[PDB]
Amino acid sequence: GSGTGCPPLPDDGIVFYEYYGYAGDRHTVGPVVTKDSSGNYPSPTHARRRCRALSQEADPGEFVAICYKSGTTGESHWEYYKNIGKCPDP
Repeated sequence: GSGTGCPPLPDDGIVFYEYYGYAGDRHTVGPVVTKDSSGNYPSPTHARRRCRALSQEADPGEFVAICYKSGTTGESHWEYYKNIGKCPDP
């Protein structure tokens, strides 16, 4: 890849992320995007995180980071939000 940009968001065994098409409205499930880190596709994408230790139905999916393609550099990156919460380890 060597393009970084907006990666598919890897699985780390604690959480996972999903890619949604942000369309002028939050929390809205848009069309799913394709390609991986060896693709580097920039999208104003919303990631939903769930804790593997927690059941999918327990979490209503909360967004912890957003992606945005930069008009100046042309690259895309994930933005970490402040005041984030924590889920139980076990």
